Amino acid sequence: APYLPLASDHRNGEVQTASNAWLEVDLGAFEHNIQTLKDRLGDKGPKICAIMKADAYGHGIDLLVPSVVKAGIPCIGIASNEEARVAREKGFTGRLMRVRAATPAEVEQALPYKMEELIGSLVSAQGIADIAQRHHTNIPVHIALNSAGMSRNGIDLRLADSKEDALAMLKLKGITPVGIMTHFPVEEKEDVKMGLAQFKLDSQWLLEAGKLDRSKITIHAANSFATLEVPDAYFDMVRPGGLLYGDSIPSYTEYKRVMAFKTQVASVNHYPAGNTVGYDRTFTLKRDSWLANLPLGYSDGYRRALSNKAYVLIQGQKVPVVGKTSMNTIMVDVTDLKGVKPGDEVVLFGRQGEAEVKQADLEEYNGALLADMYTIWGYTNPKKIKRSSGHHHHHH
Amino acid sequence: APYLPLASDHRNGEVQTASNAWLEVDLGAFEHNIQTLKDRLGDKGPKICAIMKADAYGHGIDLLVPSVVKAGIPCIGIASNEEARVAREKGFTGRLMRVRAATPAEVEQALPYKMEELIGSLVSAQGIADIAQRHHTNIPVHIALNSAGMSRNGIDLRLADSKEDALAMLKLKGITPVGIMTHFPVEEKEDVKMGLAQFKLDSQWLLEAGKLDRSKITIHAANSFATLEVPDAYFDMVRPGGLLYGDSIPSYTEYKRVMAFKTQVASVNHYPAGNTVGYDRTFTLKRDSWLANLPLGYSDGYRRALSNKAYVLIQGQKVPVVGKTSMNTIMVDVTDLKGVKPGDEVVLFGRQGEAEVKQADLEEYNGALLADMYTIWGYTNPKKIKRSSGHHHHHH
Ligand SMILES: *Cc1c(COP(=O)(O)O)cnc(C)c1O
Ligand SMILES: *Cc1c(COP(=O)(O)O)cnc(C)c1O
Ligand SMILES: [Cl-]
Ligand SMILES: [Cl-]
Ligand SMILES: [Cl-]
Ligand SMILES: [Cl-]
Ligand SMILES: [Cl-]
Ligand SMILES: [Cl-]
Ligand SMILES: [Cl-]
Ligand SMILES: [Cl-]
Ligand SMILES: [Cl-]
Ligand SMILES: [Cl-]
Ligand SMILES: [Cl-]
Ligand SMILES: [Cl-]
Ligand SMILES: [Cl-]
Ligand SMILES: [Cl-]
Ligand SMILES: [Cl-]
Ligand SMILES: [Cl-]
Ligand SMILES: [Cl-]
Ligand SMILES: [Cl-]
Ligand SMILES: [Cl-]
Ligand SMILES: [Cl-]
Ligand SMILES: [Cl-]
Ligand SMILES: [Cl-]
Ligand SMILES: [Cl-]
Ligand code: NI
Repeated sequence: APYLPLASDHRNGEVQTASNAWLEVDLGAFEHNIQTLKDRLGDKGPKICAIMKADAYGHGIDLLVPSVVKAGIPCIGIASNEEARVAREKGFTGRLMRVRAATPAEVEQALPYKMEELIGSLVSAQGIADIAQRHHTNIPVHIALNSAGMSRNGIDLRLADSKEDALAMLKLKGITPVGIMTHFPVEEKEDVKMGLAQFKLDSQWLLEAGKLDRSKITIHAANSFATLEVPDAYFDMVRPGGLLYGDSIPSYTEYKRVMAFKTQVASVNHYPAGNTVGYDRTFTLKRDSWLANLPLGYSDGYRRALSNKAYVLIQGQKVPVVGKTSMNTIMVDVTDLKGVKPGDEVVLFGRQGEAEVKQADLEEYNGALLADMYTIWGYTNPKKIKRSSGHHHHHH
Repeated sequence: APYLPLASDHRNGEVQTASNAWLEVDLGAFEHNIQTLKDRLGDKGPKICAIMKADAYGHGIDLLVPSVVKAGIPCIGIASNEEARVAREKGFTGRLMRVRAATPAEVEQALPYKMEELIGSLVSAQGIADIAQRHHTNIPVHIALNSAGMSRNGIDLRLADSKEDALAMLKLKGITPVGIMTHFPVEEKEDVKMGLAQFKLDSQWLLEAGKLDRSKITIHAANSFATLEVPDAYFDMVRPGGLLYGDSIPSYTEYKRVMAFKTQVASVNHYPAGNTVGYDRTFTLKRDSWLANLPLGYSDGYRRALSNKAYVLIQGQKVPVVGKTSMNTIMVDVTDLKGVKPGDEVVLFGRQGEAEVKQADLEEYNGALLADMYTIWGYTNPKKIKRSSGHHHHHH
């Protein structure tokens, strides 16, 4: 996780600034998804903790937090210290909790952000307690249980020693148990229901054996999938990430895509038949071709599988990427198109005209998952607020 | 390519700041590699243009440029406007040229950096000329020729129409041809020799047909491989990249690795045999295990592709990475180690004790050259400066 912009740095989101490639962030879609989830949960439903780790799933926590604050969302889940800093700087005053285990250095240097940590081992909890004591403060903690079987951040109560450790963790000075959680490893109802049943037993035992009061403890287990498909996993709070960005169960179409990936043509070059394109001469032109040179490569997070079948949108038509991906450049065959000029907009992910590069298309390649792609896209390219560009708006 | 730190932002490179993962950048190794190349080229050898695209190959152009300045390197090759900005801010006063085609917006907004552009088509050159004319200034340009057959940024003189366009490009008001270049698509001696032979013909034709004065033109073609293996491709100037970072032909051990990839243990959790690890339960523990939780995932540039061989270094020992990679966390089996605790340093790439994470291994696991990974490592994690002085003595 990188350094994020300082409070006074407002470069990101600006549309006029030159960018070799960029993410078009649809704030409206994000705000729609939040309200859509609210309506689903109702006014008596569980509280929402917007998960915005990895710089808001590549959408930019700096750009999205204001929407979360406006919606009165009480909780935000992040991963890095920088994400916590930005969240606070952008006006979030609710519960800020880390959704992963953190290093001692991270925990100690995150104190200024008044955030809450996640613990799943005695030694870790003891280290965090030591930090709290040395800084004469209190660190709220969520107890991660391995009820669902993720075996990542959670303590496993199937081990006798782990049960003893769990109870010991609760009594450490410097930290305060304010929540109990688990996490589902499989997006399948039967599997989730299995873990859910076990989590009810585990959380009940911890509350009882640990003598914790329910009014002081937030119980939460559900991610996007469980929130939508298994409402019995609501408990006190839900932890939706993907669905907030339109990247969850596709058939729930009410949740809209928030991000689009774009670039521009740098140059259109003319090459004779027989020529090869890119490193290692892997693609051979079967005819005199005009190739559009695009100023992004695998260092910009695009087509890191150097020889994968790929298409981009120009003039609302799908045109093929040819040759291996270079570090900073890719070539596209625009021989069938006419009037392609430098500066012409290209869509790598999203809609253009009546065409669209969909998550379904990009994931056609084995091993491809969009979540990985766009977090890296986001980290390696500037972001621009969609509605700021209104060349095609119709309000007067 | 993202926004880079502002001149007044000196967070990057600092060692004490909390980082979930980080790249250790050895300035001593970098300075050593520069001097080593100088000694190879000799006193009457070609000039060096340090290629520092992609934020200096993920090493941080903000951190390395000062070394380039002190070495007196006359030329720096970059890709993005931000890279050019940082280069100038860090004290570089030499030739600053872009090694890829750029968009009209990029070219126009790069004027303050007094850099030089790359052109391979008349239409793109006319656009750049229009920009220069509007700003009542001049834009130095390097003519990219497709002599070596990369078919990326260069104009192909085997086409009669391209030859005419090339001559027209030279006479455009607002731009001045100050260089002629090509680029080798294959790291093979014969292929390079074929390309440079054709480049000699093409460059000489352009000089003659264009009636250019040789004293104002820099001819350059060679990347790291060509520079080391094919001295016939020296010409006026060479464009070494990987070589400077210790990422070139392994046999040339005189060039030292500049970067290492590290993290720390966040928690060591106890899980019983039969348990599965990570999403989709892709790994099953076949024994009672202690797993080290590391606070980085694929959003931090770590392999997401399944692997039954991937490993990291802890206590100077290879330990296997188990389960599918999550967005922000990975798990490592430290069952065979004693006393692993939070804060313990982990090597993701580099050396630890007598152990090492080999580049060839990671390239196998990811299915791509290491640069595909470490440029992303750099964009998604903080840098911490290392100094190995030296390299040098003083005895005062
Ligand atoms: C990322 C994550 C989530 C959100 O998962 P989604 O599938 O995107 O909804 C929830 N809880 C934890 C602990 C996570 O790491
Ligand atoms: C990046 C690049 C180089 C440097 O390549 P290395 O293999 O890292 O030495 C040289 N020339 C051009 C045009 C490049 O784009
Ligand atoms: Cl709510
Ligand atoms: Cl809450
Ligand atoms: Cl978990
Ligand atoms: Cl007990
Ligand atoms: Cl299902
Ligand atoms: Cl249910
Ligand atoms: Cl479905
Ligand atoms: Cl992609
Ligand atoms: Cl269109
Ligand atoms: Cl408008
Ligand atoms: Cl507008
Ligand atoms: Cl920054
Ligand atoms: Cl030199
Ligand atoms: Cl200068
Ligand atoms: Cl502009
Ligand atoms: Cl000049
Ligand atoms: Cl080229
Ligand atoms: Cl000659
Ligand atoms: Cl030779
Ligand atoms: Cl890796
Ligand atoms: Cl060691
Ligand atoms: Cl191993
Ligand atoms: Cl022991
Ligand atoms: Ni408008």
